[PDB]
Amino acid sequence: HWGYGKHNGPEHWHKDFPIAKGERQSPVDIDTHTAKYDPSLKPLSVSYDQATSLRILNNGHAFNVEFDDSQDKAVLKGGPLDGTYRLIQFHFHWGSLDGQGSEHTVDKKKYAAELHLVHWNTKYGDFGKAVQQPDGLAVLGIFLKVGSAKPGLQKVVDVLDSIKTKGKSADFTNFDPRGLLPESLDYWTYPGSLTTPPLLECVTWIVLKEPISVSSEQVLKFRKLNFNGEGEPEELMVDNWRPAQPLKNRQIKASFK
Ligand SMILES: NS(=O)(=O)c1ccc(CCCCO)cc1
Ligand SMILES: OC[C@H]1O[C@@H](O)[C@H](O)[C@@H](O)[C@@H]1O
Ligand SMILES: OC[C@H]1O[C@@H](O)[C@H](O)[C@@H](O)[C@@H]1O
Ligand SMILES: OC[C@H]1O[C@H](O)[C@H](O)[C@@H](O)[C@@H]1O
Ligand SMILES: [Zn+2]
Repeated sequence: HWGYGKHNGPEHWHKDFPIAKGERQSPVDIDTHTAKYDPSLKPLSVSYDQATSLRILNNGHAFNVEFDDSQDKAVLKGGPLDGTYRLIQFHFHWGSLDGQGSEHTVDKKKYAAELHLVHWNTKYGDFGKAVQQPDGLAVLGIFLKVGSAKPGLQKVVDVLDSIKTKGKSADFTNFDPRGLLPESLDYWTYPGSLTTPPLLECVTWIVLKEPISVSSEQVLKFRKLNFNGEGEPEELMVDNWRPAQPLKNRQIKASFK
């Protein structure tokens, strides 16, 4: 199956997922000079006060922190969005070294990692129906650079030893995702896709301009995870990012003048 290596990575995905060559694929390079301020964007509302985290899982590609999405606890509204989008999970993409790891790029700059907070449009009732709609999902993307430690990330870092291999999970209750945000909510937005198979073109992307800073020690612990399962040859979980894809007939809009 699909992955990130030479023999199953992004250059091979199109053979089983032909939408990989589609008209609204993600990620993209964000040309900051071309992006245009959009006065029609409404204020963005990140409402995570009542979030209920449940579990953290190594799925063989990344790790996901999963949330209770049975009711409108943690939601994203406003900005480019029509209606309410419910948080279901977050995960990261990262590199083998600090000079790469992000999926989106900014004037071709690659960051050390990228956080994706994944939300589904409640008008469609469940995540599975939402991924059959052009406006089914909203992903909030946040860049990570290496500098000072991020206190709100440390609980994640310290549980990774217990989910080293594919298929392992651990309880992860009472985690507050607000500790992963930067100060500013200035953002760029465009219509795109999932960045992993099945590559479905259902996503409104909201990419924050301000990175968060994490320490070298924090990202080094991400790089100790394994793509493989227990009892199998060790393959370090690094470079789990898709490169930028063609922009085609799209425009990136900015929330800020
Ligand atoms: N890297 S991403 O934020 O675009 C992302 C989010 C969510 C999925 C899961 C799709 C499951 C389809 O049934 C896959 C990728
Ligand atoms: O425990 C993590 C978070 O859980 C949420 O349900 C609470 O409302 C927050 O105050 C708390 O920080
Ligand atoms: O026709 C003019 C319009 O062109 C579009 O491509 C831009 O998104 C708008 O901001 C502009 O007003
Ligand atoms: O909040 C996420 C997790 O952080 C720490 O690991 C706590 O020890 C644990 O109880 C909690 O579930
Ligand atoms: Zn992602």
